[PDB]
Amino acid sequence: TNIVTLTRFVMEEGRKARGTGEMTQLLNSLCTAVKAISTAVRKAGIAHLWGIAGSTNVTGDQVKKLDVLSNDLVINVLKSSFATCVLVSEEDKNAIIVEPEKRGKYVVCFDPLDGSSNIDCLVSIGTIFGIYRKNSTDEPSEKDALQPGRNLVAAGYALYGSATMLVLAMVNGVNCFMLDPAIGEFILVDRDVKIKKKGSIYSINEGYAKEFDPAITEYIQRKKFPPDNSAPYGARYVGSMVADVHRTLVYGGIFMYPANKKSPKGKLRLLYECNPMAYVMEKAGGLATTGKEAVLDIVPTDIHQRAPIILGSPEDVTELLEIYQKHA
Amino acid sequence: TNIVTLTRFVMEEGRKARGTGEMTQLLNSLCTAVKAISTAVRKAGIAHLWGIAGSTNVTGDQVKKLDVLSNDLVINVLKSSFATCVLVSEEDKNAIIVEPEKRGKYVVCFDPLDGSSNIDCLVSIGTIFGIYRKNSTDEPSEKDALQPGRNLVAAGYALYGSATMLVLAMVNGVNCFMLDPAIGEFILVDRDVKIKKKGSIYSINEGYAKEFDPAITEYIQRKKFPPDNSAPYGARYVGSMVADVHRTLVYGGIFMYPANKKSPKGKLRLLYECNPMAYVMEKAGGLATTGKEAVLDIVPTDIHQRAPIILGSPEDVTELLEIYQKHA
Amino acid sequence: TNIVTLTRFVMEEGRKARGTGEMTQLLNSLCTAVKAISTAVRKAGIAHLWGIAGSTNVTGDQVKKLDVLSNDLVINVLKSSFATCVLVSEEDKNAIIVEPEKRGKYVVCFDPLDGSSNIDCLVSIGTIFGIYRKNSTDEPSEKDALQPGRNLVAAGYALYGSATMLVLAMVNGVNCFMLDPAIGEFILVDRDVKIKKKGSIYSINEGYAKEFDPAITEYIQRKKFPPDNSAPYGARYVGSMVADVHRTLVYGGIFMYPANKKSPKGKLRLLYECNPMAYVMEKAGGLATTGKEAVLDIVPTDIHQRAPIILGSPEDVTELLEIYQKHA
Amino acid sequence: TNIVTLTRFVMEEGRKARGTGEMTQLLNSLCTAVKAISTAVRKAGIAHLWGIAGSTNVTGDQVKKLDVLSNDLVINVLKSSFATCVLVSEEDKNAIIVEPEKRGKYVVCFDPLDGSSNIDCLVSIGTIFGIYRKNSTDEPSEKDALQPGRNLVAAGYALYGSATMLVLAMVNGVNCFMLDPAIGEFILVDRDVKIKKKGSIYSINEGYAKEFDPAITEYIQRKKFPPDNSAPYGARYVGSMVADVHRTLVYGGIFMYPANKKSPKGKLRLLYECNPMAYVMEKAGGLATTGKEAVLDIVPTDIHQRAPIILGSPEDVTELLEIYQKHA
Ligand SMILES: O=P(O)(O)OC[C@H]1O[C@](O)(CO)[C@@H](O)[C@@H]1O
Ligand SMILES: O=P(O)(O)OC[C@H]1O[C@](O)(CO)[C@@H](O)[C@@H]1O
Ligand SMILES: O=P(O)(O)OC[C@H]1O[C@](O)(CO)[C@@H](O)[C@@H]1O
Ligand SMILES: O=P(O)(O)OC[C@H]1O[C@](O)(CO)[C@@H](O)[C@@H]1O
Ligand SMILES: [Zn+2]
Ligand SMILES: [Zn+2]
Ligand SMILES: [Zn+2]
Ligand SMILES: [Zn+2]
Ligand SMILES: [Zn+2]
Ligand SMILES: [Zn+2]
Ligand SMILES: [Zn+2]
Ligand SMILES: [Zn+2]
Ligand SMILES: [Zn+2]
Ligand SMILES: [Zn+2]
Ligand SMILES: [Zn+2]
Ligand SMILES: [Zn+2]
Repeated sequence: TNIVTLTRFVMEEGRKARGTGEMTQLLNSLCTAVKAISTAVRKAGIAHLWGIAGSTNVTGDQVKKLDVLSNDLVINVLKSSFATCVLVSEEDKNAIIVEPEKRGKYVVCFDPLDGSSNIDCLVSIGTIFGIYRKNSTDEPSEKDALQPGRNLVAAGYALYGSATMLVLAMVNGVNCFMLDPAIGEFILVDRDVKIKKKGSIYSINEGYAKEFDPAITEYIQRKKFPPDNSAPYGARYVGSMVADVHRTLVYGGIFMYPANKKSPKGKLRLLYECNPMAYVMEKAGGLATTGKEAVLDIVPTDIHQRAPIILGSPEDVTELLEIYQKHA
Repeated sequence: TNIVTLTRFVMEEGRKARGTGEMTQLLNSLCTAVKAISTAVRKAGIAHLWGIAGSTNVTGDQVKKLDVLSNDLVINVLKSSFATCVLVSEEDKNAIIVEPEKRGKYVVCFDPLDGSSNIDCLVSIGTIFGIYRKNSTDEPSEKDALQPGRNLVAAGYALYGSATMLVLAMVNGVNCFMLDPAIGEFILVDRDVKIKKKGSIYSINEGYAKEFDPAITEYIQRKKFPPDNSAPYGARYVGSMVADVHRTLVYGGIFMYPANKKSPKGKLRLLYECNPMAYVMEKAGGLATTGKEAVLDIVPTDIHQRAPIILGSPEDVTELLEIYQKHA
Repeated sequence: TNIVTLTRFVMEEGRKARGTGEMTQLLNSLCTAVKAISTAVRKAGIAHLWGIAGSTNVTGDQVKKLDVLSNDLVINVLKSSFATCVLVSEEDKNAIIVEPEKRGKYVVCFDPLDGSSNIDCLVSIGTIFGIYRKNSTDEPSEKDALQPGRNLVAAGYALYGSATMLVLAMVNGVNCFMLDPAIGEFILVDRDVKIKKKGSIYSINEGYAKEFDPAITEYIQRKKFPPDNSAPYGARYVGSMVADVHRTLVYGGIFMYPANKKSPKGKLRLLYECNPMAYVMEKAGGLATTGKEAVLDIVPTDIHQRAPIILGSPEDVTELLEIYQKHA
Repeated sequence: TNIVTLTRFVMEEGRKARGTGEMTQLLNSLCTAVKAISTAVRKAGIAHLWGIAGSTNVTGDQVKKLDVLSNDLVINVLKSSFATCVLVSEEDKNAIIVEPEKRGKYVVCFDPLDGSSNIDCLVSIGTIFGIYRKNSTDEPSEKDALQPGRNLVAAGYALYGSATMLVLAMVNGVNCFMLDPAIGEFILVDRDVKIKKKGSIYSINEGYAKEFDPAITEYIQRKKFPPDNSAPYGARYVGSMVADVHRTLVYGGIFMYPANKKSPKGKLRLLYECNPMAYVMEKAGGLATTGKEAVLDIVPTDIHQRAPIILGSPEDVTELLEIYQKHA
């Protein structure tokens, strides 16, 4: 009878600061979009939402039907929030500038639907976002989305798994909210989340062993064959960045999508995939790197820019960095 | 307005045979239990269902809270179906014999909740079952559950992923039904499913490389480094047998949980995990083996017996068998 | 964890009899249709289901959109149940004969949607049904629907109120099941319901005072001005037969829709409105009359036949009959 | 994909004014409470929420279980909205003053659960509220709730009928939003509602005929026996102020709960029942009177004060006033 919704939670924090409150609006409208996607996904096969949309995004991805629905849902809700000015979506060629009448001081980068390969086999998928505060007075433009992750004021992701979860990270920390299907409210379930210092799980697509670099290769062998005769790490790779990362967060361990010989900048997109997760990861006492630099310190040059990403437990991520260092 | 529920579907088939119909009852009651688990899982964090139950099953697993709830749900519904006589659950030491008043001619083996390691990180989990028809007139006993998988008249699994799915395989084939949250009915979504002849995905926990046997080791290297200069298979390992298998079914490919140097009989349990999946896999044109024999031809000696299991696309599974043959 | 669904309940009873079980199928399929209507009604305004269908039924009613959807839903589910042979709907001119391949021994009369006037103002509405067992071997025809209510083997109604309820009456009694929105199962909530001997509520449309007959007129005055200086009955008239009747059942009292000077046979339809309610009412220790004969003893001559109906608490209904007797 | 939620709608209006926005917060938090009540009511029988709470409110009502749950839900959500300072509930003896830390400029009067007599028979029930803006700087107190209805800045009610509806009236008009069970969002369904000039339905409890006054008595006879030989009005009385009023709004007509010889001030409570409805009614082109004065012009003297109330279509309400005038 005393529901601790994400809305009550956020205001509860932003109360002290006493801002315009358009963030609470922003997140509220984001939650609405997140609930409709969750509901659409929960019945995609029956609703006939499986298949392709018949188009290709800048990243060359084959646009799916749930990419469109989720992209629209999110774009519309953000525009109607009267809290955003510039929007960047993986599904949109250029930055979406918000019409003057509904402009807000926030710039949001988002991956409408993450885990494309797992939509048809009911494997966990989600929505990733990053929120920057327009750091200028110039007329709103794509340039406002080209900020380093360190500039995020908030970020997180919606996880449509066996249960729908909204993980939200801000300046002071990370919190997980679970969508109560009954009343459609994200209830707090994990307060001030902290990833452990060291895990026992490594996740990466090992189908790319031939293209892996010396560092990645050694770290993996090290995971399978520990030098100190300790138990080898277990392995897990769902295939949806959102699902594996989230598991990293609550179970500890490491997630990797490094670059190979075919891709200098890895595969995941910096703006809407890496930075959000890097932000979340850091606000939970974790680390997120490319192998040679902190993902959040990268200054973008392209809204659809890619970047290698190694994240998770401090000690695990450091061990890999130490190896990249030895190989450099 | 002309809903094609699993119930209408099953009767639609069993109509010709004209049996007692206790199977339709069996599946109906199984669907009820499957909906409550799905609903409980959808709110496990908010409902406080996360954690351990404080006990250990015969397999040595650390019993979780959702194991108990789901175990009870399924046990009660099966007893009330007036269609079962002997029940085997991974969570029960011995076979549950159904009281005379509610006895039926069916023997059901089930894994109340599969994917234990993925419950707390919202990763796909499910329920696996196998249904045998009591092949005798002797007084019902555990012996009735010790039949080879080839004797299954039906089997399948409930998949609590981003959407709840019920995959059902019977003598004539496999069909997927999706749970419409609106009216709580499993609607047909994939009719007469057939796994493809060859996939491009291999799933197995590679954290056990040191314990892998020569055959497994070679197959994997072969997947990463193709001898014919073809593209390497992608990798995926969710961590819940139900999720990976189901993906194998609709995407094609191969799933493996072989034996190592520590486990002669692998890890998955024959009665409620392997046979069901082996049945499903075969009814879809696929294969399921231990590395040296068809999983369905194994005659059990213990209701909690383990067995190695390699399943999926015909050509992929054969290639591995050919290797096991070369190494023998 | 030990859900007492209507399905478990019905089998629980019909177990003793040991019939073909097509009744449990019948009710199961009826429950599916009842859940979709409930779900459609719950979002009729948002779904755009409000309005007219553009047609007139035999009774001259202006067919609504939810009449069609609900009519189809029910007709299809009954046909797919393999348990019915002749179907009578208020929305269908003639009796629907079930194609041989899906025929069953049951004849079902139903009011797809009751309370037409209350659909647009969100007032309680529902579905009424009566089930007769084909009492012959002749080729199925409309004649099989022209039986007296005393021949009902089961009957009841779905009530889409602030909660969706399914009231089911059979030879041994009445029971109320409530639709759990979570898992879409009608759970038992009121076992073996018995209406009280005398209520303190009278329900009837008093807008027809000018057309009321001497008996109705006197009974009403008597309700407002008690001869024994006792408290006057309270008044309640929702406007949907299903809602008022159901309230009569659990609160006691009396419901009336007598004939006037304009209608010799009242307004409600005998086959799908009066008999079901009369059956329910009697199985709960109540009474249902026309003012001069028991509604259940009327032998129909037309499937869309009307009949006056006074029902509810024994003593209240008797008092009115005594008045009709004095006026005759 | 472009959902028109109540939240988007309200901001859409309040945008021009450019206020603190605590109203949008107020309504948001009110919507959360409204969804949980709706969900609790939808399963009250199964949840065991039927019965009494074991207590009596100031009005002498026998407190029900859903009164408590709904009262708490609403009280907590309003306190957590950081938008209210003084709260008045029918279930609370005195005005609830909001602790300084969470104070807002709004005073809210509410009927946590309206239609007490119809909870157990699944008849439509709801939640009524009125929102006043603290018109002073004095320290918050009960005096702030003793304002005339004309001072309302907003008001409305939640209707838990066959569908859950939220009717919201503000300075510029009335709008109906329907709760989409799928995503838990109140979607706009009836924009700028206007009650018709004259209806053909009268609603009142005629069980109180003996206690009715000369005016009420004549109006009713006039409704049953039209002086101009026109068709008599139909009659409808659900028994829950919220349900009948709402029907008046969309169907036109008249609703009455006048005073009798036993009650000089009728029965409904001025603060949380009459004023809200009177406000709604007026903002829709309708009228709301006591029989001798506009309900909204009454200056309260007691937060649990009662007042007679006649509302609905202009011409119908005027006709009754003309009669009260002739009898005075
Ligand atoms: O199949 P691959 O190359 O391992 O890519 C998997 C990655 O693809 C993504 O869908 C990004 O496109 C991520 O969600 C996931 O981590
Ligand atoms: O962590 P591991 O050893 O790879 O085990 C994973 C397997 O465990 C199980 O939960 C069985 O206990 C399966 O669902 C899953 O495939
Ligand atoms: O408006 P009237 O004449 O009172 O009719 C009300 C009756 O109409 C019905 O809708 C039947 O058509 C019943 O549900 C209800 O009892
Ligand atoms: O039974 P009565 O005296 O007609 O009272 C009905 C009224 O009671 C209320 O519940 C108020 O207590 C209203 O919702 C309804 O209009
Ligand atoms: Zn993509
Ligand atoms: Zn995407
Ligand atoms: Zn992505
Ligand atoms: Zn286990
Ligand atoms: Zn298990
Ligand atoms: Zn398992
Ligand atoms: Zn009709
Ligand atoms: Zn009808
Ligand atoms: Zn009807
Ligand atoms: Zn009360
Ligand atoms: Zn109340
Ligand atoms: Zn009230």
